[PDB]
Amino acid sequence: TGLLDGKRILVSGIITDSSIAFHIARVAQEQGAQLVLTGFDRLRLIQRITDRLPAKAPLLELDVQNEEHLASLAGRVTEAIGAGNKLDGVVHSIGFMPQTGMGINPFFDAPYADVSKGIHISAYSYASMAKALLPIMNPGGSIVGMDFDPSRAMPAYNWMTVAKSALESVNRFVAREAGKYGVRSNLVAAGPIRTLAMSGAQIQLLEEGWDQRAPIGWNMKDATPVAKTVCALLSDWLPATTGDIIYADGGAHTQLL
Amino acid sequence: TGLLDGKRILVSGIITDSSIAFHIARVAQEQGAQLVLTGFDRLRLIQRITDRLPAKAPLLELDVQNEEHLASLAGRVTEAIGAGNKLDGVVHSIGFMPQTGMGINPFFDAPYADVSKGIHISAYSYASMAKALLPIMNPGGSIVGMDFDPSRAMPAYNWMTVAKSALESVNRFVAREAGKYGVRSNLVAAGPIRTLAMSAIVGGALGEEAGAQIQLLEEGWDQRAPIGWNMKDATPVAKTVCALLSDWLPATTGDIIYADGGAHTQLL
Amino acid sequence: TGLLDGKRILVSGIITDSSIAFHIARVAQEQGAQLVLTGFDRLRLIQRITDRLPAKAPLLELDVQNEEHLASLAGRVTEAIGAGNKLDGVVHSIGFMPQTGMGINPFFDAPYADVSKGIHISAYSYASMAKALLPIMNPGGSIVGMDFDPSRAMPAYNWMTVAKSALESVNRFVAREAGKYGVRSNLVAAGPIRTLAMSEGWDQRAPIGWNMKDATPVAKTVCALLSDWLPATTGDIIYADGGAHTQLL
Amino acid sequence: TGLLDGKRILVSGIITDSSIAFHIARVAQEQGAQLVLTGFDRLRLIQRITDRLPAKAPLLELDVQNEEHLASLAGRVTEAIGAGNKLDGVVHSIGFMPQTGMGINPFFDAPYADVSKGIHISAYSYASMAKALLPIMNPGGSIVGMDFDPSRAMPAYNWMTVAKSALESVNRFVAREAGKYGVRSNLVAAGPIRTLAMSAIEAGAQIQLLEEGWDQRAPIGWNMKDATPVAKTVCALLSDWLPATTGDIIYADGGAHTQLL
Ligand SMILES: NC(=O)c1ccc[n+]([C@@H]2O[C@H](COP(=O)([O-])OP(=O)(O)OC[C@H]3O[C@@H](n4cnc5c(N)ncnc54)[C@H](O)[C@@H]3O)[C@@H](O)[C@H]2O)c1
Ligand SMILES: NC(=O)c1ccc[n+]([C@@H]2O[C@H](COP(=O)([O-])OP(=O)(O)OC[C@H]3O[C@@H](n4cnc5c(N)ncnc54)[C@H](O)[C@@H]3O)[C@@H](O)[C@H]2O)c1
Ligand SMILES: NC(=O)c1ccc[n+]([C@@H]2O[C@H](COP(=O)([O-])OP(=O)(O)OC[C@H]3O[C@@H](n4cnc5c(N)ncnc54)[C@H](O)[C@@H]3O)[C@@H](O)[C@H]2O)c1
Ligand SMILES: NC(=O)c1ccc[n+]([C@@H]2O[C@H](COP(=O)([O-])OP(=O)(O)OC[C@H]3O[C@@H](n4cnc5c(N)ncnc54)[C@H](O)[C@@H]3O)[C@@H](O)[C@H]2O)c1
Ligand SMILES: Oc1cc(Cc2ccccc2)ccc1Oc1ccc(Cl)cc1Cl
Ligand SMILES: Oc1cc(Cc2ccccc2)ccc1Oc1ccc(Cl)cc1Cl
Ligand SMILES: Oc1cc(Cc2ccccc2)ccc1Oc1ccc(Cl)cc1Cl
Ligand SMILES: Oc1cc(Cc2ccccc2)ccc1Oc1ccc(Cl)cc1Cl
Repeated sequence: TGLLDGKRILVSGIITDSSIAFHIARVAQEQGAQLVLTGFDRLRLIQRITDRLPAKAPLLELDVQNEEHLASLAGRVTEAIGAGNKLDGVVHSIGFMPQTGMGINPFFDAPYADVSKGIHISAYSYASMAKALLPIMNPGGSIVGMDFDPSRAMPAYNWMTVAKSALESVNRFVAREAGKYGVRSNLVAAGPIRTLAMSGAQIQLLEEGWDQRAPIGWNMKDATPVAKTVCALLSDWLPATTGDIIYADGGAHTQLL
Repeated sequence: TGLLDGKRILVSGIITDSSIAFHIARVAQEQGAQLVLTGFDRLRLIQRITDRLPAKAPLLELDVQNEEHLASLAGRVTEAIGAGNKLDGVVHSIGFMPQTGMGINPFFDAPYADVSKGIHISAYSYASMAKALLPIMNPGGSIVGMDFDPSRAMPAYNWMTVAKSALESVNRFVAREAGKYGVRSNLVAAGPIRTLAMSAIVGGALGEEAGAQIQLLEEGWDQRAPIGWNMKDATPVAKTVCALLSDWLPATTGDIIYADGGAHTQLL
Repeated sequence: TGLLDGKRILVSGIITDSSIAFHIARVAQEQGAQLVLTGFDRLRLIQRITDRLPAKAPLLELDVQNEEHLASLAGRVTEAIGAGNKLDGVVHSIGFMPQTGMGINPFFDAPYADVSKGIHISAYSYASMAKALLPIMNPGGSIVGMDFDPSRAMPAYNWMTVAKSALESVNRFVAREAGKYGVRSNLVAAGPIRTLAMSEGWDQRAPIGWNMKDATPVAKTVCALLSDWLPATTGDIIYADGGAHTQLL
Repeated sequence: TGLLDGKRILVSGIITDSSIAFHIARVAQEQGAQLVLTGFDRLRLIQRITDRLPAKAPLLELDVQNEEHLASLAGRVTEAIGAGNKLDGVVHSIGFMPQTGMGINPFFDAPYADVSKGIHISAYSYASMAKALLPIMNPGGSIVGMDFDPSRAMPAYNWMTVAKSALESVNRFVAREAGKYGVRSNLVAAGPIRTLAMSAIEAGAQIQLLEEGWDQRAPIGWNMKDATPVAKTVCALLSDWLPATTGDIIYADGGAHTQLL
């Protein structure tokens, strides 16, 4: 069996065992993929977190704002997977916005320097990651990013909403590039998942609306249905979708109430 | 293995071996599913087409406009799959619109009697298949219909575009009903496929504009599609459909998956 | 001054003085438009209602399901407005769904005859009115229908939601036909208005608030679209809902 | 009247007489509006240009990346219009992307410094103009910004497409802030118009085919040489005739975005 049997897949964004990335990595492994992980800040500790996966996997450092990590990244990856092998899969699960662009902070009070850093990490970095990895990607491959539906405004999400609108744009253009390698590019738009990144009456009402609107419910504490949706895109069962967004959100975005 | 291993699935809409429904059925059978097939009008002929599938599947008659067939459907289905068994999957791959409502024929000249029948078969029937069959679906099941992106108008497709807009709306409401059974409901928005459904409309426009426009409309897909589109090849859409029938999209209902090469995400 | 100064405008859909169409007509007449009105079933009663408007307007019978009514409409309208005169504007503010397709009746329990009737009246008729009327419209003219955002499923609205999705599709093909005459076609997606038809936290989502008792903001939007001030928008939807549709909460 | 009779409206973005801001301001003055104009770099020649408007109007300098222009903006406006007088309208008609993110330059080779610059100016400044000007806006006012439908990717527009997507998100959050003041915020997504910014973005031949393409898809047709249907739409949203719409987008594109072909 194995939905992802034989596939070599890069997975960024594990920071804890609650990380959406951690769960994509797990399910991908249960499904036959061989993975290469990347980690941003506390490599020593991410290494421990990743020790908890069903199988071992190289772990490389990637600070998505660091030019040098980006230039060296294709090279380091081939070393890890064995020269003469390419990636079949890439998962961008990275995101950041300064606190001032975030929750209770006045929307107008977030300075551009702060807005720019968050756009850098959350939006521009999807393109730079694709730039780095596409030369080492096989035909029939799949790049997947993580998205939270920015098509309407809402409390707290603030300038991250903006960064996700930009990310959706970037996705459409990356797909144009990836098409040349016979590679798909897509976003999974997830419901709220109880994560290190997630984290008063505003937020609660906002997050309660998923389970309510979703004809099949939504569980903020279960990352697996979103993980499976990501693998679905990494697999050969969505061969004809690109520059697109799959909604893994219990159907919530299709229901007014 | 078997993406659809052990799953029992109803596939409607086979009329020729080049039907999207034919190719959904076959990929499904290749992936371990056991099928029930429904066919509309020329059953003797359809059985001959369905004989060409790699595995046995029983073939029931279903005129979507016939209240008795829909009434009898659930029972006839359970007869075929054995009592105490239920479907995990249902494929609606059916569509009709009179000549009047399509192609070279002026948009304003389609009488409502014709549009009505088009929308009956093409949009309403989605809800009525769900009504008939949800009673015999397992939790975690999946209903899947076929769409052609109606978000923008376009030459020739005319009143079928109006049908598909309605379908998309029915799909969101069907998702609400189905959610109570642990069942998903989604559509696949396929790019254009060399099926036989567009044929007479194509033949009629041969000399005129929108014979040309249809060709240009059609050929724009591969142009926009950042990974290309190939109208002779139905298997990328059959796969996407199976993907939705499987357990690998457990969090999506009321929704539309575009199997179109990325075409709808690009302006050119 | 007078946004609609000199325009000649057909308004359908008045049944009471709470009707969106009544308010569209009042505002339009306040802005210098001269109107032709159409009424469905209760014409003596409707004349009673339309006497309450600032000015006079011929009142013509139109059952949108009656085909001989459609065939005669344009001739009847040209007698109303006089020889050599044309319509600058058409307002379609008609809708209907059997109770079977709505509210509390289980979605699945609506017979197709009921659904098909609601669709004929609420969506196809936008096309047949456009058909009947475009040959007597001026270039620069404007056809406007009423919408309620069916992009997402919702309680109660049920099969009207479907009829509206249909309507949105028809508008876009109506726009292709209308452009052949230099005419625009659009829809106004309104927030809920306490109307005959009939009609909680819309005011919530709306950044500028929403008053279900106030038809005027929507009537005004319809008028902006009949005017020369949106000369480059067609096959489109303008949202007169206080911005509600652009906010998750 | 005078669609805009007696209204005080600020218009940014005039650089030449083929500018979309130039036509908005001209139409606005034709409709009875009293204006205050802002200009970016070439202020002396912006003054020559605005001398070509139907009525004279105060010109202020505003570089949207200059925090002190923004801090003083309100004061200089009130002083331009007289104390105790507030604005009814704000028009954001400004954008920039460095060439690296902007045509045949590969999409992947745009340095984030260049992209961040274009986003600052094309998207972020919409919010920063609202923050500065809302404290001097009357209830019932309108803020309007300029858009180009970025819902689908396309050749040439590149990272500017990404900026517009962000703008659209920004617009909906400004609507939230503006609402508290009784003020609307909305974008006009226009079809292509031949402005300094269009050139650029060979040259002549791609334009003729864009002119042709857009015109065909548009049910009411499209003339890239004529800004006045777009200026009118902006005046419509500045007027009292669109009182129930914010956080939104009005397409003045001849309907082209509604048609596949
Ligand atoms: N959790 C949710 O409800 C939610 C919903 C939809 C989408 N998303 C998106 O999913 C993705 C993963 O977030 P999460 O919810 O798993 O939170 P998380 O805390 O688990 O992950 C955030 C990750 O981003 C990484 N990161 C930050 N800066 C980086 C940089 N400079 N270079 C490389 N990596 C960097 C961090 O290391 C961390 O692994 C994000 O893109 C997020 O916006 C989250
Ligand atoms: N072919 C394409 O390019 C394409 C693209 C997008 C979507 N679609 C959709 O795919 C679906 C299948 O179409 P296709 O292209 O395979 O054409 P097709 O001719 O193979 O299928 C149409 C099917 O609908 C059936 N049908 C008609 N009336 C019926 C009724 N009264 N009761 C039961 N069945 C009835 C026909 O018997 C036929 O099998 C349709 O919904 C169509 O709109 C097709
Ligand atoms: N009021 C709201 O909250 C709301 C919101 C969005 C859209 N709309 C739409 O606006 C339009 C007007 O509805 P309303 O709210 O003014 O209520 P209304 O009851 O005043 O309007 C409905 C009109 O449709 C007419 N009609 C029904 N069948 C007809 C037929 N066969 N031929 C000709 N006319 C026929 C009725 O006579 C009536 O005048 C409808 O399209 C409705 O869907 C209403
Ligand atoms: N021309 C078109 O086809 C088209 C189509 C849709 C939308 N738009 C949008 O319309 C707006 C106006 O563009 P245009 O086409 O009229 O071109 P334009 O060149 O005439 O005007 C663009 C303006 O942006 C200004 N600008 C750049 N950086 C600035 C800054 N730091 N501070 C203040 N102003 C700055 C320039 O001075 C110029 O006045 C832009 O936002 C553009 O994206 C243009
Ligand atoms: O993008 C996200 C979206 C959610 C869902 C959510 C949104 C708003 C209210 C409630 C829940 C949860 C986490 C998300 O990721 C991040 C958020 C902030 C930062 Cl700094 C970094 C990341 Cl990675
Ligand atoms: O829904 C469809 C969509 C297409 C794609 C296409 C559209 C227009 C031009 C070229 C190709 C092709 C066929 C489709 O099905 C039908 C069409 C008509 C009838 Cl009567 C019945 C069916 Cl099933
Ligand atoms: O389209 C409409 C929309 C509303 C606003 C509303 C929507 C949903 C929940 C609550 C209120 C109100 C009335 C509407 O028109 C009709 C509805 C039914 C019938 Cl039979 C006829 C018409 Cl004309
Ligand atoms: O936003 C725009 C959109 C267009 C329409 C267009 C798109 C693509 C091909 C042809 C025309 C034209 C000009 C636009 O403004 C700018 C573009 C670039 C720069 Cl640096 C600055 C501005 Cl202000």
